[PDB]
Amino acid sequence: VKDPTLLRIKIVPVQPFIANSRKQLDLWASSHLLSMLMYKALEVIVDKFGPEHVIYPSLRDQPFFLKFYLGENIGDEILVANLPNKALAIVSGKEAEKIEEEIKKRIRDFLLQLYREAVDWAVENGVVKVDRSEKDSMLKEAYLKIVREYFTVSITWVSLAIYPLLVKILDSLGERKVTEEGWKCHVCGENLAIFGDMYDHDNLKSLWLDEEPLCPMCLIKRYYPVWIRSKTGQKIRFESVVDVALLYKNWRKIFDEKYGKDLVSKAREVSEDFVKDNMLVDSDLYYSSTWESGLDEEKVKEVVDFLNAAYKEIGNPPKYYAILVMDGDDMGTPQVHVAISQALANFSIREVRSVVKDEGLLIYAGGDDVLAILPVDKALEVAYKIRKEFGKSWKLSAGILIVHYKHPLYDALEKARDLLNNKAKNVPGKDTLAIGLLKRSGSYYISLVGWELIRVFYNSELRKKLLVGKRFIYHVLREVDTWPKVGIDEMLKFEVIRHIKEETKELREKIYGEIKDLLEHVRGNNEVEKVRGLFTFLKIITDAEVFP
Ligand SMILES: [Ca+2]
Ligand SMILES: [Ca+2]
Ligand SMILES: [Zn+2]
Repeated sequence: VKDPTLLRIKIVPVQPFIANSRKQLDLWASSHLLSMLMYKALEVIVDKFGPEHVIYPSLRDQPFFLKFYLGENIGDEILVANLPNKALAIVSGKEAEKIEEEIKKRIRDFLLQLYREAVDWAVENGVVKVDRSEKDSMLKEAYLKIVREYFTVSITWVSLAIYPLLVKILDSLGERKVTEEGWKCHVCGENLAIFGDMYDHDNLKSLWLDEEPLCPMCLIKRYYPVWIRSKTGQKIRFESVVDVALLYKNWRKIFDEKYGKDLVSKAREVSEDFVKDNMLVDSDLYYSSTWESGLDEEKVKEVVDFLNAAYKEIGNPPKYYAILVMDGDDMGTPQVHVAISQALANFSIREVRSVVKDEGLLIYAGGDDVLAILPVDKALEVAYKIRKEFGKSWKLSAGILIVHYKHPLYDALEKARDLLNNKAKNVPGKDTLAIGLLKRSGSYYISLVGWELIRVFYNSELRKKLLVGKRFIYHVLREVDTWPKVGIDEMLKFEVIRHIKEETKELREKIYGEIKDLLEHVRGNNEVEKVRGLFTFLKIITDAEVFP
């Protein structure tokens, strides 16, 4: 209509914006902000035409639009990032470039507004710990330039059966129109820290919240959650990975319910600086080790002892958490495009949220992609359920990295990604879950399994009987360390007999059967690889440091 023309928007950071996150809050803010940029982009198209002009993503149920456009109060549903960094729409030929420069302008202006607000906020609350009339010093054109040039917005359009050809034309010409375009800070470390020119290093570090001289973009990342709290009334329930870890078997709920106030008291009794608003200032303070180590001694001893007694009664505290990353297999005629986009939107916005919350933290769900932080006891069932919904609403691969709470976030993320792309997606036929466990010890276990293994195993008397040995797993694992000379079946039978009341005839009978079934859904070229994968999986889910 009015010279119908297909338009494509691609927003990309010139640095690994999201991937550089040093903290859970930073990851959430990264993703949320990207989705937000795309929101501003799309606001122009909606303003000029309307929501039905945007083919992908479908705006039908989009929380950012319901909240920021229509003013509906959706509450905490605003906290998930649902908008991808790529979009296409139908517009009239004449509006095209106008829309282009308007989208660019609105994104620039939005980012600059956030930078300004964020500097005010930094000075007022003293993250930058310098004098209030030195605000101007931070608006020095260098920093603004960094904020302006950080995101590349590629807008392309072509005039309008062969539609599927010109969509890829826009993919191409767009992948063209993108590429052409002191001491760097302590979070990302790609770009210059603020005051990273004028001052000298050791001196510089002391200007900052704790020894951490943010760049303008990381400054923005840090303000953004208070900004969102301003606009909405909402903030993510779990601020750090430890708050997610602690949801294992309701550990933190239970501890809170019984010993919580006492713990806050003994913590405060150590120092008023460990407590804010009648709760621990950092959740890693639920760990004895944090007191025995990190960074009055008799009061800290009192706390350590109180916690240790607590563990004896309620069980040891979970230190591990799971990163779930999922991507649709082999995914890259307008009616069917709209129907596809509506199906993807409904998967992303409704189904995924429906399974995840409140059991964990859903960071991003958009297109064929999911990113989420989960307690270790929920990861498998959540992954599985999301795959089921995807198949109801067609294949999907996932990496799951189970990791120690002290592990650097960005490295854990790079690893989860690496499980997804470099492992699961290199299986013939794909449709695979790749599970990693990285122990604090530095030891790393991987198991590649088909989605059905989770079902079959959940339904098995074997799972039940494992909560018959943990030494069993160790023994057959030491058998497939390098292969058994007698072969795989003989080895299994033997170790089963060994690790198991004539009634056991049944048990050994059944278990050996189930195992065989399970070996069906473990990925590998040969039976020994399948046994290694399956028993690595079992070692992973039986691990007592990981599952206390
Ligand atoms: Ca894909
Ligand atoms: Ca993807
Ligand atoms: Zn930075």
